[PDB]
Amino acid sequence: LAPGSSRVELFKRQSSKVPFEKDGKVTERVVHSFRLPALVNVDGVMVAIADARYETSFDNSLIDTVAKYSVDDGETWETQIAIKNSRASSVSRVVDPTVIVKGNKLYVLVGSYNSSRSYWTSHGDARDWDILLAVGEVTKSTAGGKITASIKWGSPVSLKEFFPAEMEGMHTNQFLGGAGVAIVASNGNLVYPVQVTNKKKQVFSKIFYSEDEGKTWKFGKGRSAFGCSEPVALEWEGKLIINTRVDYRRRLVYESSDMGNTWLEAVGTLSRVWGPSPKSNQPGSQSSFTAVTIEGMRVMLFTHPLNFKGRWLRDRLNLWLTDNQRIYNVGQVSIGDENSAYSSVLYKDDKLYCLHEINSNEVYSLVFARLVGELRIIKSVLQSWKNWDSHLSSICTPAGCGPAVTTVGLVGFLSHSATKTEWEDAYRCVNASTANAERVPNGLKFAGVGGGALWPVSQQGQNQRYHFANHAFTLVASVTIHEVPKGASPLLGASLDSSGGKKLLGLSYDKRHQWQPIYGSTPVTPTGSWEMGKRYHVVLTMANKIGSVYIDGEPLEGSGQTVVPDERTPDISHFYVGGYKRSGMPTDSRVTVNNVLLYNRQLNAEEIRTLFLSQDLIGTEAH
Repeated sequence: LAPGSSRVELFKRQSSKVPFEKDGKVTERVVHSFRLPALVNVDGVMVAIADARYETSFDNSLIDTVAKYSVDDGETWETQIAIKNSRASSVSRVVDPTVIVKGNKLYVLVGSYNSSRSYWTSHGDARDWDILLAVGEVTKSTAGGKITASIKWGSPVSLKEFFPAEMEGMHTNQFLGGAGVAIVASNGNLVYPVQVTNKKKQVFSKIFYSEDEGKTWKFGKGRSAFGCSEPVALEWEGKLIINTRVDYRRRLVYESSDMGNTWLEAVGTLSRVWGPSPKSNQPGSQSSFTAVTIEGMRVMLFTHPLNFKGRWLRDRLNLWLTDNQRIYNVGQVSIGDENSAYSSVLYKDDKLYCLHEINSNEVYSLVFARLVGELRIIKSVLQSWKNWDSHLSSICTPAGCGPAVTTVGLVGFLSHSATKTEWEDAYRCVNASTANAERVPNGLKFAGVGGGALWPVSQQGQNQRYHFANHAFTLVASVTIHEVPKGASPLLGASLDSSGGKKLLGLSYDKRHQWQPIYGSTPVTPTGSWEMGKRYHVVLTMANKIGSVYIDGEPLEGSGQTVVPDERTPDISHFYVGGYKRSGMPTDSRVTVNNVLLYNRQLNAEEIRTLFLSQDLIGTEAH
């Protein structure tokens, strides 16, 4: 896998022992399977928490929450049971442990079940359920000139009294934490994104929070859509971002500014980006999702398995990095085609770790991995993002200096760098494939039937980083036409289908030196005037279902038309640039395109004007 990276099997299936306490008697007991990793740092001490499934990996069986902890970066560990189940039957269990760290405290939330042999979402009642919180006090000692840590786990307290029988209509049944690692909000509040059931057995996600160090708890009034389980949240720019599991569908992502009273789906950034399997028709997964600062830049790390094998095997655990704008594939963290569903990612002392499941034949260990390679790659990307943003923002624009070029919401940028078959994204996330292209300064020159560049949108397949363009985007480019065309020919646009035939929004040019702006499926009215050899600034925007086409900073006459019927959400196949990149399409666009920019919002009038005025200053060629 990742060069320089290494792992150990820390929680070793059928091997590792835990202190199994029953009736006042403690015994070192071999554990069949460990799942549900949550990896954290408490004041310098690493803490690994998980399910110890004593006798089988079957979800409804004997389970205690285990913790291992280390003061030496995961080279040695102490082992305890952080929370024990009721001991009521052979299938008594505390489950889906969700962890928050505040100061020296470990807040661990778990469901508690006594005797049921069926999975919790299937319960018609709450007779077998409780919801418990345990607190672990971590203290460190230097006696003897060594660092020794210790964790005192308090007795669990039931938080059931805080569950209302009714929510916004519905009657509630049960709730659990979303597993893995939750957060302290900046305002000090403990926040657990939770999964809840109603008496219809629908499942949904909410915010469960405490303003008093967890002595009392409250629920936000809002909620994800039905079907969202195992929510994971982070705080970004004042808002909670709740990334959810949806079985057999794309991951839905929500933002909330008021502790869960309102939830808005994040359609312009991360919702619908991650598919649970190549066809997005398989069970989903728990995911690690954290906000961190690496080399001075606030970012987000997210893991999810690709699940090529399908059903619940969940092979090929993947790690992603995003600044809420660009989304990059760090790569496969797990090894080969091993099954590896649940993960927890920890960044501690400028070192990156991942605690994760490996599954062979329904027997589960957790490996503890040092992500040396991944971090290195993460730091490279971050540096390219920071550098191109800096480059753009430092340009003195034609007034001293006019307004700065905007990088807010800048997602991709195709400029100088290219190879024979791709035009490279300067932000290193998504490239455009090319045909009949000759490199030129800061761009490409295209010729012949089949020419162009294709920048994939739904074509990205499983993971669709540019899913926001279905809701809002600005695509920008400098174009130069070298030959009058035989008939209308394409320059730039967003295609609803694979050929480029059905267009959401686009710009063509025709034999009579007129432009042909395309608004959805509307009939086309040719307008304006163009000259060969002259370089033009083109801007296409779409927001709130309306598309506009600008040339040289001014809207084409007739722009600002509806491009999306109101019944549906677009499913853009790709953006086409400088032809269709389709042999099947008869057109021959002979043109040069430089400096293509893609934003996840509609730029405003000034921002558009600034870009037109700085055409010749944005190129990457020189830096």
